[PDB]
Amino acid sequence: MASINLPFSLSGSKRIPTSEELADGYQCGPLDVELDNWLMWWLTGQVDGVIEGAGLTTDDTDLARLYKAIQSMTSGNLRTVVLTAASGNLPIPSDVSVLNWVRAVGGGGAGGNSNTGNSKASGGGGGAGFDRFNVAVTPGSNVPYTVGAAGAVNGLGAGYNGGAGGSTAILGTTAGGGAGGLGVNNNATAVQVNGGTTSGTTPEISYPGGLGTEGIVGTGGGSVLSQPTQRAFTNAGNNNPANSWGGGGPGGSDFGGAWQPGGVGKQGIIIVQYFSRFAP
Amino acid sequence: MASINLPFSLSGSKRIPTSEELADGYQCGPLDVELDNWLMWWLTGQVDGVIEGAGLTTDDTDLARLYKAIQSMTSGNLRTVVLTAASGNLPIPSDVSVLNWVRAVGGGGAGGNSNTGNSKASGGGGGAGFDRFNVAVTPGSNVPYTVGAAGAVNGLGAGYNGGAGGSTAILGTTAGGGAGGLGVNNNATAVQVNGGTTSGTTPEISYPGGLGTEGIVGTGGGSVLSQPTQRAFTNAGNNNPANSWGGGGPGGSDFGGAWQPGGVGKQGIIIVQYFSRFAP
Amino acid sequence: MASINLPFSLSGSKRIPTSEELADGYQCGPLDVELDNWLMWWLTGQVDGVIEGAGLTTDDTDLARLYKAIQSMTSGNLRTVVLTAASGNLPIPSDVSVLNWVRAVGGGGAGGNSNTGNSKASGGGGGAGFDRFNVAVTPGSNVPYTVGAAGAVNGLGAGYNGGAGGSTAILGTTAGGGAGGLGVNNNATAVQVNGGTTSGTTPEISYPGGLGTEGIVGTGGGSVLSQPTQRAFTNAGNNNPANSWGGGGPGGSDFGGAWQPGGVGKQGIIIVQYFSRFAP
Repeated sequence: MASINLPFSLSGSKRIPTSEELADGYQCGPLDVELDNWLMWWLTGQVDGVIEGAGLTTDDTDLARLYKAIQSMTSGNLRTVVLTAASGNLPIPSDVSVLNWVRAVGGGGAGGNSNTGNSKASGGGGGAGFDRFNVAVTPGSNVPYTVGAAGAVNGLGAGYNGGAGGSTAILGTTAGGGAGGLGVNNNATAVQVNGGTTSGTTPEISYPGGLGTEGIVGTGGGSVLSQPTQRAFTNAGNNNPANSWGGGGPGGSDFGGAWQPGGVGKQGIIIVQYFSRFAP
Repeated sequence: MASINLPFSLSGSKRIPTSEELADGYQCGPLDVELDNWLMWWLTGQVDGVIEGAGLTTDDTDLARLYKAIQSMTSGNLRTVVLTAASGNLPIPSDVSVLNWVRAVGGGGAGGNSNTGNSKASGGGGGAGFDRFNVAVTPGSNVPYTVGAAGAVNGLGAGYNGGAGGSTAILGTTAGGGAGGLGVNNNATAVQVNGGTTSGTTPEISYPGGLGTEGIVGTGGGSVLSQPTQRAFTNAGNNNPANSWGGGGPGGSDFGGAWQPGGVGKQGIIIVQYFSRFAP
Repeated sequence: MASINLPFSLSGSKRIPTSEELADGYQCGPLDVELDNWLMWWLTGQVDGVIEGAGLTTDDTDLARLYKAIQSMTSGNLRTVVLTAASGNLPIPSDVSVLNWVRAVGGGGAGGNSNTGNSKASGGGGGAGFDRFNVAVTPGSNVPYTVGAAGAVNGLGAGYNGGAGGSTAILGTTAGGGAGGLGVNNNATAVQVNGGTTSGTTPEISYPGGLGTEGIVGTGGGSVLSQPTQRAFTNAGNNNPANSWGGGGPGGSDFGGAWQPGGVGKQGIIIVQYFSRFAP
């Protein structure tokens, strides 16, 4: 039989080793069951606690138990979580006390709208990202996370600035989403659109999102996961979106009497990691 | 007196303890070494199993063994293996049961070719990439790994498409490589080609490769580790290559009769991390 | 009475059991104090060392100590130290022998200066980076870390080479810094400037810094942390800097007879993680 459930004494009139029991091991008097009972129960109960603390069973014959289940504790049980819903409640398992390598990225911003003239429109900036380590969390439920929504594009026509991306926040740290691009009419160069920032509790490392350009190059800023995206000279509004999460669309271009609606900025995501024995 | 080799019983007439001896302590009657032999053999076997799990010699007087080799089990014994050969196998040591943070990058293609005209060529695409955390791996010999090839250059002459990029695959997940840039004649600008693509089993986090340009800006799309690289305005064919793994070619410009084949993208790599007491 | 001064014997006439005593269990002879002292002392002292080396206090009846305080050794006590001082020493705690994922990035270089003319100045290179995992050090003091100084803009006048940023180096590995931009006069544009490179003890992974353009594109230097930054087309010389550490100035700009000095090169930083009960 594998399972043993082995705290030995289990409330058997136990007794801590007194000062004389610590200056030297035992005494010339009789060896009482009371003290040896604790001297066995404490050791075996902590052994059992380590074994079963990683969702394992204490086998009497294995004698290894995944190297005291430490391999399951350290190497295994690493259950990463990626968050994509607009807003929800992140569950905390019972035994989890620390979240490690929490990464967040603000949503990027869509680019500007360009008409059939001569000058080009601007691309939206990229959202910001940060990493925090050794994040203390309480058992139960985590603070409801919020993510940065994808950069909305106003397809009502050319010359209308793109919508800015949403700002994500979790564990008391807010990642400002990238600002949307600026749409201008002919013979007009838009302004260099600033990207997102990090606000709130200072992260260990912060990545300010790439900021959008005027429109001569028209590249959308990236993020931790996203890279700059370049414009595409097309006459059918192919409007290739941001490459990855947090990036900003390249925006509209201007060539051959065609109007580009503008690039699309991808939303932001939340990454949290923790070692638990339960269902992630 | 460092090495002790201390499992106590080692076939010394062991026995499973009774249910009552787990409910209550030792019976007050005559002692039974048949029981205490197993009771102490189990504990010492667990402890020296922890000691050997990190490849440390069990000691009697040290009483720490670097926190029972746990300090060398979590912080130490961290092995990083960089796979670069296009064909090979990953030797998984015996004491490895789960592989975590399997960083993989695909190789990016090279840029196109432009003749002695006015219009430039498309920059090479970038290879995709992904990260998988806590991958289940059985001890022994792993399924052979495949890393992508570098960005081939069709150095035959101008006006020809660049070489395609090589894809990488490992553990049932494939990170496709970025297609090479298109070759162009004079008085015509290239059309951008998409970058790397994620395929196979769904990774926990994927980094799509930065795609190329039509040619006017002519940046070489980056990757997980590589950032975009612009072209070079030199008539000597300097055409500097991508910065790092997964990058693409900046492409060949077209000014003053320049025969620029463009840059050459390097190949992707696979980075894994596991915990072992053997050599990396 | 939480803490106990827990290791049981403490000079209580300990004698190691013989090899014959290790081959079998308890012998038919009478109970000897010198065996039952050591054979409990080693187990209980190993457990006490594990508990007290994790920064947790021994308890009598807790029976868990937060699962042997291993969570304080796997996830807890995960200490992150980022260095942003210009120069100085990096202290190593008394129990720290290995640092996890030592991350460094080279300093960035600002771009060149542009006068009032059709041509634009060239940008500055970006610092290089490298990650070293499972680096071995000694408890005590470490080599004085040398971060790269931020690349200051060269405001000496029109067409002057930009200021270069320092290179970073720590623990036998030196990452090249981002060279400054090249300053040229109107009706003329310089050539690309190379970025930093990884030198010293070749790490597991190296991030070569993003190099600037000839000047037509004028993108900022890139790095693993800092994204390339574009130039500002403004009449007041807004000189947008690099977003994060290691980036480079996008170089001097000009349109319609403007004088823009160009962006400023950001500095390099050092990131390390180690495990220790001592707060950083």
